[PDB]
Amino acid sequence: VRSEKDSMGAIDVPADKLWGAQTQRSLEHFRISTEKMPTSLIHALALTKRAAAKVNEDLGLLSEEKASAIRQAADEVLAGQHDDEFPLAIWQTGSGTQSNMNMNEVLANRASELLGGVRGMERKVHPNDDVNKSQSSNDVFPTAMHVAALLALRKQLIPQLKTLTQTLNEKSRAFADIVKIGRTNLQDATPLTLGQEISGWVAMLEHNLKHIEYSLPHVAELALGGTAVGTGLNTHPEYARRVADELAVITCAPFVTAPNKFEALATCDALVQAHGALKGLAASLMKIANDVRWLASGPRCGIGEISIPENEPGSSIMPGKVNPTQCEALTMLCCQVMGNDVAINMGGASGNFELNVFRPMVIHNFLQSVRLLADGMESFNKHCAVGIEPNRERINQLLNESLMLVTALNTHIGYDKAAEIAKKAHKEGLTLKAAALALGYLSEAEFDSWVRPEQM
Amino acid sequence: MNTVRSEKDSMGAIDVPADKLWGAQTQRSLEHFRISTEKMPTSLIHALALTKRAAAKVNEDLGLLSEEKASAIRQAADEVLAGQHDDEFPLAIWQTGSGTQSNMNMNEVLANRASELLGGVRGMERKVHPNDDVNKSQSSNDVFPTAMHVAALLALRKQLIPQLKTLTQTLNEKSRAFADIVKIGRTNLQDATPLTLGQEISGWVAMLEHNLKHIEYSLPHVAELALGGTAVGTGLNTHPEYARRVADELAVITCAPFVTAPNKFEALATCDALVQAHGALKGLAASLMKIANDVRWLASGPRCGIGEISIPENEPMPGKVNPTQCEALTMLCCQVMGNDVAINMGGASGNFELNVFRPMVIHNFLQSVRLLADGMESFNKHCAVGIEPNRERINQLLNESLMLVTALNTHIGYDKAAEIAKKAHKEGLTLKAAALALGYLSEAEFDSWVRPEQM
Amino acid sequence: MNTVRSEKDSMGAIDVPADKLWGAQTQRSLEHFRISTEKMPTSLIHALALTKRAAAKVNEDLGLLSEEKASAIRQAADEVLAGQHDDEFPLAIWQTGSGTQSNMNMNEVLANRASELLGGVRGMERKVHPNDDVNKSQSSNDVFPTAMHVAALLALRKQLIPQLKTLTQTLNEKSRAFADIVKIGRTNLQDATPLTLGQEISGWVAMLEHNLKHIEYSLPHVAELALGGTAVGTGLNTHPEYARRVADELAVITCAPFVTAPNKFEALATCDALVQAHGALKGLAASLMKIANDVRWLASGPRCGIGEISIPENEPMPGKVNPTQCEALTMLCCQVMGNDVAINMGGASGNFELNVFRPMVIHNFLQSVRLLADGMESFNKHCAVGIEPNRERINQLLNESLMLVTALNTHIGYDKAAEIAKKAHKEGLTLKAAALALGYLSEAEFDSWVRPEQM
Amino acid sequence: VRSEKDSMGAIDVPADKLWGAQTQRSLEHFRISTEKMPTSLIHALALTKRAAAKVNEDLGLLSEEKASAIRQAADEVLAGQHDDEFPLAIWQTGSGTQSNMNMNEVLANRASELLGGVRGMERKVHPNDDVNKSQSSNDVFPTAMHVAALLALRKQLIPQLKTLTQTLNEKSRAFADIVKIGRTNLQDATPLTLGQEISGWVAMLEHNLKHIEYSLPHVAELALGGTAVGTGLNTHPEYARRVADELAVITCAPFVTAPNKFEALATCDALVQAHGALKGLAASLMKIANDVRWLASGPRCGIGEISIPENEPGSSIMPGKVNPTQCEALTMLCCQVMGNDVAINMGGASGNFELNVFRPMVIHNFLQSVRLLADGMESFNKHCAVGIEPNRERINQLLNESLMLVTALNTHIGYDKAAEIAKKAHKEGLTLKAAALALGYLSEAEFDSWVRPEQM
Repeated sequence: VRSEKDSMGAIDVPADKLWGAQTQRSLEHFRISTEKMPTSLIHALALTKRAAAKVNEDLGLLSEEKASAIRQAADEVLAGQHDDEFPLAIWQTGSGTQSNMNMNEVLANRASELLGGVRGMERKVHPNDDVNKSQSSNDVFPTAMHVAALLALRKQLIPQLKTLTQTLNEKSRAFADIVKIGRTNLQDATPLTLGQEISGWVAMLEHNLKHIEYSLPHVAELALGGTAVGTGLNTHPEYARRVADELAVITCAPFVTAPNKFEALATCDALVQAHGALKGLAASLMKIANDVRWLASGPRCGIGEISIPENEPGSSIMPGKVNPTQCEALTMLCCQVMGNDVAINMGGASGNFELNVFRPMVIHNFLQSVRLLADGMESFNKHCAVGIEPNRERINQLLNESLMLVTALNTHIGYDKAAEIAKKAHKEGLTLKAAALALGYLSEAEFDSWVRPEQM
Repeated sequence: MNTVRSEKDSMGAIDVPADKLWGAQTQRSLEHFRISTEKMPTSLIHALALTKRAAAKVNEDLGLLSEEKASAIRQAADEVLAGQHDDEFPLAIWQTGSGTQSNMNMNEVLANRASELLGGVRGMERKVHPNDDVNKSQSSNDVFPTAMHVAALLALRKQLIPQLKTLTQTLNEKSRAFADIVKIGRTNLQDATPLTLGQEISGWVAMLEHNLKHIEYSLPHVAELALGGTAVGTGLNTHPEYARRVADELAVITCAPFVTAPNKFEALATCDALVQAHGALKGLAASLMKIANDVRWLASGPRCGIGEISIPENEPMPGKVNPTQCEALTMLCCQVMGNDVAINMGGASGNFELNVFRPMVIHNFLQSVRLLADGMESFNKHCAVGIEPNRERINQLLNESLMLVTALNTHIGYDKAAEIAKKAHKEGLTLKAAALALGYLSEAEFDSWVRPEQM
Repeated sequence: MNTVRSEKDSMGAIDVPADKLWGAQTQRSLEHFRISTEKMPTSLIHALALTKRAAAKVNEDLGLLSEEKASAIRQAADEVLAGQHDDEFPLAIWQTGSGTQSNMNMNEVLANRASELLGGVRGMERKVHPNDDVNKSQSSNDVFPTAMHVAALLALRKQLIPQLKTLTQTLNEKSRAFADIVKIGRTNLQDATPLTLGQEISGWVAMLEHNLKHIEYSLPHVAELALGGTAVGTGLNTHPEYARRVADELAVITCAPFVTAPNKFEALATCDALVQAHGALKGLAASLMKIANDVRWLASGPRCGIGEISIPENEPMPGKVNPTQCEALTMLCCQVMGNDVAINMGGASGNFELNVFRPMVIHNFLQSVRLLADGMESFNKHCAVGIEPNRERINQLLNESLMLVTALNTHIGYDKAAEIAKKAHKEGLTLKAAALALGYLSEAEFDSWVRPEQM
Repeated sequence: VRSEKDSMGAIDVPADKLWGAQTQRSLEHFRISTEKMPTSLIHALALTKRAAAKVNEDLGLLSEEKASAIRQAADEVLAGQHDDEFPLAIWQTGSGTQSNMNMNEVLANRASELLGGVRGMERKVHPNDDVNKSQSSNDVFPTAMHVAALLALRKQLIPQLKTLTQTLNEKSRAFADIVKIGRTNLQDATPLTLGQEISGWVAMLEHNLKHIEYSLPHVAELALGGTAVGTGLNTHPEYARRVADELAVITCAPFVTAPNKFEALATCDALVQAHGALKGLAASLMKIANDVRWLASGPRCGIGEISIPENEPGSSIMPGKVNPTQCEALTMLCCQVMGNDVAINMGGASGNFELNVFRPMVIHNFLQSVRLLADGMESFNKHCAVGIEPNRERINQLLNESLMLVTALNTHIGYDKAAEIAKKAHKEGLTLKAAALALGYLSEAEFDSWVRPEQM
């Protein structure tokens, strides 16, 4: 072990670790559950420190040697070299201070080594004085939250959403000619094509993309520069804009400094709103997944209008039972996003005065929902959606088995007469044609020429 | 009526419509909280009247109120209970969080009415006083919470439970009636091993029986009353026997096991009893959601769905029977789920000596009880009692499935059985047709060996 | 009225009170769905009337309905809009999930009323027919969803937004007015570095401005109407120009930018536009919750709380001013949160061509709009406009804190400043008293160096 | 790598791993997020397999050599020797089949080695035929869910709840004599003792324990024996009761076989109900945590009636700022439990016919809530509750600064006169005594003898 210290005294930290006294102290005070900061957030925090170092250097507040060393240490984190250096639980200080310090200590200790120094109290780079220069945990954590959120939405969620939409759009086009029985209130209704039904799914996904895009501008606003309470006390006048620009450059995302730092520090409003669009997407996906598994139900005693790829092995003596597992995984994660929204809403509604201190929990839920939806759509697309195929025989069997087509006969025979054969078919368990012919109201030839499902 | 009456309070005089029994404070509240359309539920109004009726009786017993004043207030409360003054409580749910305004609403109405009952008049020259007489030995802080529990316990005991038991009985009868009807099972929405319709329905019965016990376990906490704790729970300004006597009186007149809360601080500072009780209700909502969904899917058709059962057609596409009772029931189950979140939020928000999210909490709670009780009652009489099996459809499905292959194992071995199954599946044949095509058995043998009743 | 009228439908004859305008189907529904007390909101009833009014005009334009029949139906709808028939829609929210029963309720009322308007009579010998005339070119499946969006968009545009903008303006005025008042900051509920009251309030303003934009972004999806998609979205049984013309007509008469939905399948199969729009509302509820809480805590007292501001006392312990407007507002914010869950559940539950959780979804949505609009209106006029700072209290707090020590750093160095702070904290002294005790500076110097205005 | 296979063919699995073909297949098909099965569930599943092996042996369905080998492999899992052998995500098959197979493969491969055999297709113990004998994924997963839930509630949650209650009960007793100002609607109200206020917290915790205990009997019912659809097809008549008894013996918990297996398989009702009591506890804890942090707010511009231990270091120049971090961690996890309840409710309401397939998600949320509440109460107790101390001076200052005590004077002077001095004190900013004396209504001696706060 090694001995690191702070204003409360010294504490032993494992020698093979880059964190310091404050991280070790929190590690012993917040032993709650198993949830830790996700990688995306660790990376966003590293990026925030990297940008702060550059700007501080530009303003002459930090020496080139230290500034470059810090950025290099930050790049190592981004490169996956220090994943084991962030052991803190989500259930910590509500402001995220301890994760801010965790990063400050890891970066300082490593930066020291990079400068021919050593980790520990003999270090050349200081966590608070150097790595956290011109910052406050108060404005740093919210900044990291927005960076991680916007990048996750732009880099993961949106591309996956686009891909699944394209796949489903191809399917609607491919099945544009297949007429099937409609179902309203779960009952047989008027026909529509399989392609039309799928176009509904496509339109839902397209609308969702638009909604998600509308939430991005607010998430792009950064708190950095607000300092402790939003006033900006102890910062160079250009710091907030400069750091926002630097972040935009290195991430290639349109980040801007929050026009009102009081709103930025005192609330998690951008995320409460952005998540609203995410629970909206969860509801749409749930409906799509449900339609797929119900339409694929069977093989003999369900609907069975479509078939989906069998991805897991099944019993030799049970050929036919294909459980819609991708659909099951998708509906389960959709329920999760709904629950996650409630946790975020409660935390978001609970800020007091100058600062909202429910942040770690809010970001934990938000990033998980993005993760679930992005990976969920990817998995559903590759292992299910791309392989949806119609069971043409079943579809036609059902179509010709229903009484819904009697409508076409009305245009060629009085309402009551057409309804009459429908009553007999229904009562006798006969098909529309069998009933029609047996009732002697028409012949096979004229019936078949009158009942054209493809003409709606 | 356009004519007004000038009533007044600590803040001054204000006009009240002459034909109304409320006073100055109710008028002020009415004018300051014009938010939405939700008002106190009738059940809560009655619970408040009962609370005032009990407080009066005890105040009389303790020599705190005159016999005449006490009997007049008691009589006025009975009129409220008889439904003679439903038009006298115009306050919105979105008022003061302690429910103080509704407490005063009852105080003013009962005071003005009791005055007339004593040969007096309503208004500032009334013989009975809202605060001094009707609210004697009480506080809005401890009155509203008490009214909340009185309404909640009575609604659960008199409405919800009986309806739950009735539905359970109906389903139990159906379970026994269809005990011999074998149908195809469905897991993951896929065809599965057989079970009888009676066994499937018995699961619904067991769900409801389990729910009943959970609801019963929540009742004792709701039976605890805050009355007597006054402003902050210390019971400052009350007779030492008051809290106990008023609880006894309420118990006597309601025939419900009401008891004074052992810790008045917990009683005034939280809505914990209701947060927990509602947890049992959202559990019932989840169970009902599943039962209702099973029913509508099982009855889907008439030709392109499952169609194993038929349900009563209540409203006027020959066989298109929309499962409307199931639709009303599933919709209200979602409502109960949302109501739970609103209740949890309000329950988690108490500060120091008092939880001030009470009108909202009771609004949601009583709504969930109404929805579940009436929903079960409607679903039972308009759907459950008339559920009938479509035996022909059930048998058609059973015989067309590949799931009965299992019965052949002991007769021809697993390998041949699996071969028959694979062939039927690949060629779109029934098990019998595939079996006969292969020549592994005769039709007579298939008929004798494949007995779905021995699943 | 005890006297009945015999009305009939496909299912037969049923008695309807003679003094009512509804018909057989509304009576059946009324008797089958006696669940709770929630009925269709007035705003939804009016939206339905508007929808029927537009459908009639277009049917006339397309030569589908006679000029006389069309004008009579149009006139009947206007009466509904004028509030002349609020007693004619008794159906509960807990009915058929497609809203079919409320569609028929409007059809029957408009048919019976239009008949009288044509010199005819109500009942089975009416001149205007519910289905053939009033529901011409329509389906319950596409009518209810349309009425939902008409009500939702109008409520958001005419009620919610204006009230939001007004509150924002009031707070902005307060922000500018108190721009020079320095107060102690509070992070984690602990004393923190100073900021002005004006800056703190500007955060509330920015929150409301941001909320307005989010709400605006949700409007175009709500503006899409399902009318014309008929039973399953294919538009079977309608004129090819119908969907477009009816949307135009509604747009003309409402002055709202209504458009026909580009994909009718998405329109009939989901409530996605409302699930998303409500997401913006629950966001506003979270912001309002924080603003309301800040106000009540800042005004807590009068002696043992924060007491930095004073709020208007609206109802009648000398300085005990309960923050009732804040209490009503925080309670309704919890309601909006719960409503969101109910909406999400119903929205996620569509099956195939139709979402049948509609009455429940619109019930919750319109309630959240009413609550937020009226809540902001009430909070603004009865609280926000009269917020005043307690300058003496604010200054007392500032001077008693240890947070101003920072201003001494540039004059005496960090080490001495920290020493003064530690001493004051350990001994329960003010910074000045500790500074003077140590002799690090004179009172004149402290007074000149510690300028809170330069924070 | 090694080559394992199933009915879909062969697939390579890392040689140094004990899982098989089906686990490897799922690993590639369900790459969703980062959530995996928690240790408590893995252990419960191992325990379920251990019990099944014993009973199967007792009924002669399995040979002693294989049965003992399986139990030994199971014990190794319980001992923490194979944590890295369960890589499957929560977002998998809704029935939990893939986790059931993961355990079957790990146990079979290891059991083979224990019998002088080898892992892989050459194994002496077979995953399906031996380890899963007399079972079905359908009834095995629900059983594992209940075992993990009941044990977590009994072994972790309840003891922590009891401990925190005892600590707070000691505090109420200790501060039974300290009179303070009450607060209703956040406004100054009539006095009560600090001990009384704390007794309220104690009573809340005691009521919650009762509620949690009421939910245990239903959770104790096990699905094992129901088989695929609840009928029990393919099992010895005594199997269900025997396995339930065995489980009771090895865990020392009162497990019983579910009286109705259809209810047990088709729903997650016991957990929906049990979680109801947990969200109830979250609401109570939230209120307690909030009271503590508000009462400790300050040090100069808040309430400051109590002080709590400072666990993290602070600025040298800012002595006094003690952020209530344990309270912040506790309120954050409470919001989480509320959100978790919604996800569970949606999954619980979504069963279809014979089986509810939202199980992995339900158990994931349930176990997390237990974890959060148990660890949260432990942390709050040790690092905050045990160290709550009153700031007697502040408490008295506030008490004597309020106008609420004017009530005592009423009993010694007319309502209006007492109210009169209250008006002056309030208007002039004077204390009750200063106003009373200046108004000449009484003397210091008689005032002090009349205004006795300790007499309520």
